[PDB]
Amino acid sequence: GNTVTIDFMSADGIVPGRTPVRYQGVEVGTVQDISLSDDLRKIEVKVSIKSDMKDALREETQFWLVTPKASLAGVSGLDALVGGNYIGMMPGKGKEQDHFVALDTQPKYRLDNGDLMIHLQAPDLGSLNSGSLVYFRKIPVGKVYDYAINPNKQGVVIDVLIERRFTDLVKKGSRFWNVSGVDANVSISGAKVKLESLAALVNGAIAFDSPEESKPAEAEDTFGLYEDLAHSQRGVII
Amino acid sequence: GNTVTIDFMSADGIVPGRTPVRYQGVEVGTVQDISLSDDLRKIEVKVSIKSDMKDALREETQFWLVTPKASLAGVSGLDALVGGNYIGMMPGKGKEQDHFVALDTQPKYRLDNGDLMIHLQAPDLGSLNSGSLVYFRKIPVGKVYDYAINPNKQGVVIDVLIERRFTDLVKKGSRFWNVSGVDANVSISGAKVKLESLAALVNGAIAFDSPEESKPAEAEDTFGLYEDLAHSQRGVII
Repeated sequence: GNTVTIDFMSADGIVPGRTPVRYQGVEVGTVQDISLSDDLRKIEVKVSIKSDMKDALREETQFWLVTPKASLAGVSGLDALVGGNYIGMMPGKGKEQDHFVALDTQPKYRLDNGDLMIHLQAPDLGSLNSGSLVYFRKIPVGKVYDYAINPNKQGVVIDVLIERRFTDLVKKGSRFWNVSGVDANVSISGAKVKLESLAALVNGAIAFDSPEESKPAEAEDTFGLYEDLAHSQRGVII
Repeated sequence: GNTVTIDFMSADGIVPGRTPVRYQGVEVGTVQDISLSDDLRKIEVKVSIKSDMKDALREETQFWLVTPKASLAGVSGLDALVGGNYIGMMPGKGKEQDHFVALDTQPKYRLDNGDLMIHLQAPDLGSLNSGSLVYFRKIPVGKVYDYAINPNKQGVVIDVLIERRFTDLVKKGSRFWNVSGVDANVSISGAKVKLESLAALVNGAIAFDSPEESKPAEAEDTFGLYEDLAHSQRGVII
């Protein structure tokens, strides 16, 4: 039980009843009070944090509000059936600190649990949301972690998170393609519309290939994200 | 704990149990009583507001009822799963005041959080609701704040709210277009119906472009809202 003041932009989904401070999915703190400061729409939020984290609480502790994913219940308007909000934290070396400014978005993935963190470069985001799923042989072996525009305004950098035991799958010569939405073709002498993937419709997905003989890729290696399976066919440009 | 009387038109969704006064998303007050005044269907609502806001409570304090967004659950009829109502406030210089007349709609966005507040001119509203989403490279970088008919009866002015870090994207030579609803084409020698955007179907959306070399637009600069991506193609009129 302590008093930690964090300044937010907008007070949406933050209740003094149940709004936890989930450090790595662990309920550490609990929001106690929400007060307002009139300058620049400043929102002073008082939070009671446990004792061992309070000794770990230092100046380079990044707070950010966490909002639920873009879901079918979020677009339908069922605000009582989606869930609730929380805030996340990442402490650093810093100094002793009580007054904190919250961050606008999620920080970069820094911890090393064995998982692989590679970047994909697409001309636009497509149907991919944060939390969309990554397939190999239609088996979920990871998920899209974040997305951000590169300093040139042309592209979008989408960085994914392959699971630890599946890092062997990713090679230097892998090609990643986009499988999201439904494509229905009306063809001559029969129009075969087959529905293969149901989870990719609502949220979006990325599949990938693993070549035979190549070194396993690592350490934020970039990849082009092709828009379709037919665009990711190997071959020789003529 | 105080007594503040506000006059409303219709008493829908206002319960003495839980109806807060959300100033900038902060639960400041709580509705205590709903009584009726017979002239012109006047509804006197007694509200208990906290002490510091009561010292901030002055004559130029605009009150308005807040109703949930036009959603799929709002059109389906699930009145128990959408949510609840509240009222919002904006205090001004004014004078000491107890008796307030509520406002019919949301006031104009006056505060400066760094966000950008620009106007769009469309011949009709289209599928856009208040709270529909604004995309750049299919990344949500803002939302539609309000919509209102301009003094000439021809057009609708839709003013949107670009986020603070994405203000660099908007230029003077930007073109905004409408991506809302589904368009399904049946074409010769194959009919490729591809479903790209799921969130735009229920609520509506506006995408935009950023040109290469132009000054960044600011300070409520107007823009034409094209109805489709093909209508917002650059080129030379012949």
